[PDB]
Amino acid sequence: IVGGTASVRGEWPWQVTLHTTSPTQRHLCGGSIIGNQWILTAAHCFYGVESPKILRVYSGILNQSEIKEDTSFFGVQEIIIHDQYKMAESGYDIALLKLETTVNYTDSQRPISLPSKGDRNVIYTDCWVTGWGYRKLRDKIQNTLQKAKIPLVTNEECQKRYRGHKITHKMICAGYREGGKDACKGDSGGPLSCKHNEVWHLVGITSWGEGCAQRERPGVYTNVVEYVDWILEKTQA
Ligand SMILES: C[C@@H]1CCC[C@H](n2cnc(-c3cc(Cl)ccc3-n3cc(Cl)nn3)cc2=O)c2cc(ccn2)-c2c(cnn2C(F)F)NC1=O
Ligand SMILES: *[C@@H]1O[C@H](CO)[C@@H](O)[C@H](O)[C@H]1NC(C)=O
Repeated sequence: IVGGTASVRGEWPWQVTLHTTSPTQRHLCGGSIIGNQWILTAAHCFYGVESPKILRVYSGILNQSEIKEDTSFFGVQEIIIHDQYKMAESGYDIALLKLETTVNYTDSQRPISLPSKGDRNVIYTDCWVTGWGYRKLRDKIQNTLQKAKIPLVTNEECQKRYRGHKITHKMICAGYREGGKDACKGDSGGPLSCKHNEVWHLVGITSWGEGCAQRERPGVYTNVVEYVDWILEKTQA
C-alpha cells in the first residue's frame, strides 16, 4: 500500500495473508474471509501455483513476523478460478479458496459481507484498501498490515485513463486523481472494503493498475457485486 498507515490488531478481521510454501514459504497475495470455509481472492494469484497443497491461509495476523512454525493456519482443499479468466486486465479476476476446515469466528477472524445486489450502483464513500504490499514500485513486503482510504472513480473516468484496456462494468476503479495512495506489489487479492450503514462490504478485489499511486492512474479492482451469483454457486457446490 502506497501512502498508507499501520493497522491495529483486530481492525481488518476478514483480511488474510495467503502464503505459498514452494519452493520456500512466502506471502503471495491478500484475500478475504467470506464464509465458514471460504476465502475470496484474485485469480491471477495462482499463475505459478502447482497445487492447493502448497497454500496456507493465515488469518488473525497483523504482522508477517507473527508467522512461525507453530502459527495456526488454514489449509486449502480446492482453488476455484473463474472459468472466463485469462489475465487481470481482461477481467474475471476472481477466485475462491475452499479451506480444509471451517473457520471459528472471533474478533480477529470473521467474514466480510458481500455487497448487497440492491446496492449494485451505490457510490460508496468510506472505502479502504489493505495489505502487506510495497509502499513504492521498488520496495519490500511490509511487516504490519497497512491501510489507505481511497475514493471510488467512475468507470467513465477510469476508462479515460486506460485507453489500452477495457474497463468493464465488472471492474471498479479507485484512487486519487492527484495520486499518492493505492495498492502496490503484494496487495493483490486483498479487499477493497467499504463501510456502508455500519456494515463492511467487500466491494472490490485488488487486481491491477499502471504503476503504483500515479496521478490519473487509479487502481482497478474486481467489482464483487457483479459476481455474487457466481460466488453463491461455487460456495454451495
Ligand atoms: C503472483 C502474485 C501476484 C502478482 C500480481 C501482484 N500485483 C499486481 N498489481 C497490483 C496493483 C493493483 C492495483 Cl489496484 C494497482 C496497482 C497495482 N500495481 C501496479 C504495479 Cl507495477 N504494482 N502493483 C498489485 C499486486 O499485488 C504482484 C505481487 C508481487 C509482485 C508483483 N506484482 C509479489 C507477490 C509476492 N511477493 N511479491 C512482491 F514482489 F511484491 N505475489 C505475486 O507475484
Ligand atoms: C471450533 O470450535 C469448536 C468448539 O470449541 C472446536 O471443537 C473445534 O475444534 C474448532 N474448530 C476449528 C476449525 O477451529
